[PDB]
Amino acid sequence: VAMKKWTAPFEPFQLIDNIYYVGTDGIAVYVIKTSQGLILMDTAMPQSTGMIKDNIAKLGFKVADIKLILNTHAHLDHTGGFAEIKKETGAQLVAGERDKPLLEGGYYPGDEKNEDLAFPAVKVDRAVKEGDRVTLGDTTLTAHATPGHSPGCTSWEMTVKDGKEDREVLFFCSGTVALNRLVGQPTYAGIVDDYRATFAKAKAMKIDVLLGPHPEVYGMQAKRAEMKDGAPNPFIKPGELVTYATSLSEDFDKQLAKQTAALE
Ligand SMILES: [Zn+2]
Ligand SMILES: [Zn+2]
Ligand SMILES: [Zn+2]
Repeated sequence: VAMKKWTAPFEPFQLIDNIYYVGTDGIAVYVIKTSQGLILMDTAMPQSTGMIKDNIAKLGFKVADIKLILNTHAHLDHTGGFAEIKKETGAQLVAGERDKPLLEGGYYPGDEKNEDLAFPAVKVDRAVKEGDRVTLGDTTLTAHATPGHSPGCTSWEMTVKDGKEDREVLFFCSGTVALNRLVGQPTYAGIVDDYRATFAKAKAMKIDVLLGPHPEVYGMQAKRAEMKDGAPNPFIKPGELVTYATSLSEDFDKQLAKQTAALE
């Protein structure tokens, strides 16, 4: 999948207000335009960095203007371009504190010898905790600790305009089980409790626009196809995070049961 949908092209676009989609057909990456430079939200696979840089350019944004790189979570499909872009731009990397060891080592937790899941190691300039505010110029994002998919998985909240009114955006960090081990030798200590706390947290947030590190988190392609001038922004769907977190919780139960049965 990493060399299929995850590397397939998608045309960059203005998603809402100062948030621009610059990812691929299978990995979501965002530029947030501020009055004092750009924030880059995530990157893609290590081999896709040039592609992401080209997408930023298609919008007329300058890679050189990136001041901050923020991470949702520290897996190679989101961190693959951090070392390269950080060195090129002098940007600072901001990430959840418990993902710092993963970022700085370039490894998958609980599977550290797996070179196919490695990525170029990168230093974290600011390690964030719940409620920390990251500001560049006119723009502030708030960190929310939503661990499970990774130990330092961070969901980022910010306010945008839709016409004259405020709308709340969440870059949800991911809540899938994916490659993680939940029992036996869990991927990290306390993983199960983290996931279940995160589903509850997500369902309690008041979020107008759900975003995520893969477009399938929020059905990006269907919304993009419906978008046009003089029609409501299809990315505004305030009920979506509750619905999505409910689906994630149901799949989590299925995987926990499957992995528990496999222990025998
Ligand atoms: Zn991941
Ligand atoms: Zn991912
Ligand atoms: Zn929070």
